[PDB]
Amino acid sequence: AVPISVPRYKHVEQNGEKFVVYNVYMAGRQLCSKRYREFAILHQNLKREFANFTFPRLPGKWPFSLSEQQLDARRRGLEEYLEKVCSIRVIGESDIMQEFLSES
Repeated sequence: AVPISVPRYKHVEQNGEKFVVYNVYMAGRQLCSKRYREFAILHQNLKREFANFTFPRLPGKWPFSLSEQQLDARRRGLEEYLEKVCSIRVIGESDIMQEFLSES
């Protein structure tokens, strides 16, 4: 397993919208800060590019607004997802993942 982690989530404000971002680290160094919907897009993109793999489930949506505890659970689930997919070299090194794990 590669040393990928998502040790923090944060409530942010930007362009007038309030939302949550998840801060992704590799070997203790921060790579990106991204909202859940960007992870959902990453998942779709990876599945289409790596069409012959069967990907693990991304943490899912809920029928209600998330509590703090659920934000923390979502964070943990996103970390578990990244631990799995990033530990596969062709996926971990893909242009898709390298773009995701960076700041514009």
